[PDB]
Amino acid sequence: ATRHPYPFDRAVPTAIPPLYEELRETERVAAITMATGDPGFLVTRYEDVRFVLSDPRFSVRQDLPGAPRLTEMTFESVMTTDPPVHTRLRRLLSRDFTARRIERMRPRLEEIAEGLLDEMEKKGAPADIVESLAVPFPITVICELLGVPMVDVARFRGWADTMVSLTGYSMEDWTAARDALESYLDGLVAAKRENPGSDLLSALVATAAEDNELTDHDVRSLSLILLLAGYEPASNQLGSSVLTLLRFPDRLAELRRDPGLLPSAVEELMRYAPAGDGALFRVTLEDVTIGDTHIPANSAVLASTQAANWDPRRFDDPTGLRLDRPDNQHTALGHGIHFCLGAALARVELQVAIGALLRRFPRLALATDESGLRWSSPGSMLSGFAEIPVTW
Ligand code: HEM
Repeated sequence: ATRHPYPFDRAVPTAIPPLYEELRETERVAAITMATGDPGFLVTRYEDVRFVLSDPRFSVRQDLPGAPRLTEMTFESVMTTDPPVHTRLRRLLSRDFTARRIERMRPRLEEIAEGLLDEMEKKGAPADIVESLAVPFPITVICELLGVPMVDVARFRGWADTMVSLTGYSMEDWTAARDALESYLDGLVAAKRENPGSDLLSALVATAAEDNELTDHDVRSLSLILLLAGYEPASNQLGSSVLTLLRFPDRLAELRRDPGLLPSAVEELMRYAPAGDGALFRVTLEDVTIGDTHIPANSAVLASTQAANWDPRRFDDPTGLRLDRPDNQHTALGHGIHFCLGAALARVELQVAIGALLRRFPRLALATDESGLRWSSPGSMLSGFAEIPVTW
């Protein structure tokens, strides 16, 4: 079997990279060469993707000695570790992120989304869904939640867009963004201790004051990951989901005439449209066998949620769009102990923004032809479209 260059490319910007599907149909565990040159393995089938993401012999750590590297661009993510430390940090954050807790945020989220739609109507059609909605909505939600002041949202956006671009920026430019953001965050931690607010970063800081094993540096790392993860995938997801509905107008119509379909339609939209083309990264802590493939300890094993969510072994007519698809346990939010901390938040965000968008614009339509669309970051873990021009 050949060794394939990773990451993979899209042919047509609206469909996931075809090599994912080719491998999924032909090779249970594929051989790859990552962007650093190091060799890795790749699973694409639904059951294998779940397995790799959940099994305790697979580490999320990217700092294991002698282990192959996905990238050379790294940042310290205290939460991106294995247990028992991971479990402690999870226990630290997870109460604030249940469905019940997030549900309290729904009315505020409605206000934010309604305002952004108001702005859209004020500049008139056509509008770019990305800049008008997909970016400001989750970036505002996550900044308010964590306690970042509105006046620093633009700078944060710059740093964040830089850090999640695993390609297209040099070491120096990338590292500058990383250091700028961390430094900003140490400053914010400071300010939050100095003058507490009703936000989450305050509570974290207060907690750290009383716990000498929970450093300000830890809180900084947590806030960093919460900002990146809280803004980027959601931003990509909201736009691609909107685009997807516009590409399936009968489904769009169905959804506008029955808002009860909104929660399940959001799950399907995450299954159909990935927030990026990067496969999730693991490293083996011991020897593991998957089928005929014997994977030695300290090997890189990548798991494609994109391929898995289109796996016809698990989903009927996977290239189709079913708003109330039964048994829709897609992998877009991960699986196991690292399952997305912001699952409920992402769900509510998507439901609110899409529902509002649809209420406002009963004749919403793509202002362009699909052939005009472009895929923004082919070499990065996360990616959306350059623009999504709409009219109403
Ligand atoms: C407000 C929105 C979000 C927040 C606050 C958030 C936060 C986080 C955090 C902190 C983690 C690390 C969890 C851990 O290691 O224990 C995580 C994991 C993850 N998130 Fe989210 N996230 C958000 C939205 C999204 C969206 C929209 C997607 C995809 C469409 C997504 C996909 C994932 C996946 C796949 C993982 C697992 C990573 C892995 O298994 O290696 N997240 N999220």
